[PDB]
Amino acid sequence: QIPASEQETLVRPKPLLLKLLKSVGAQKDTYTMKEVLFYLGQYIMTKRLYDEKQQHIVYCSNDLLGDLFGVPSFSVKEHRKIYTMIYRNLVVVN
Ligand SMILES: CN(C)CCCN(C)[C@H]1CCN(C(=O)c2[nH]c3cc(Cl)ccc3c2-c2c(-c3ccccc3)ncn2Cc2ccc(Cl)cc2CO)C1
Ligand SMILES: [Cl-]
Ligand SMILES: [Cl-]
Ligand SMILES: [Cl-]
Repeated sequence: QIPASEQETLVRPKPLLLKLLKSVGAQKDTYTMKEVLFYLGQYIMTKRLYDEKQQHIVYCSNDLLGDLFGVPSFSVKEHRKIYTMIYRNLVVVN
């Protein structure tokens, strides 16, 4: 869904995305997009934000993730939509 070149893009999360990443063990100040997505997956999984049955549906209206993304819920199958939301929360480095 997302070209490898884009997944490999180097980025610097803005402070609130950063603090969220670090809350699930992230150790750096910059990341590839692939790494950002990896840690956001850890966040969603460990906080159990996904629907019990249709586990690709994420509910975030009672979480800081909803504030960061600007939505109450989303589907994890929509990778471009997710990337678009994440780019509003970081600065591209390279
Ligand atoms: C409850 N289960 C269904 C969870 C299973 C979790 N998976 C083992 C991990 C494997 C790597 N994963 C993630 O990196 C991974 N990272 C994410 C970051 C965001 Cl913002 C949203 C979803 C994911 C996510 C993921 C999920 C997922 C994650 C948690 C709960 C429910 C489902 N299911 C497929 N993926 C893969 C995926 C979805 C969207 C996008 Cl843009 C990028 C990628 C990366 O391929 C999911
Ligand atoms: Cl990815
Ligand atoms: Cl990588
Ligand atoms: Cl998927």
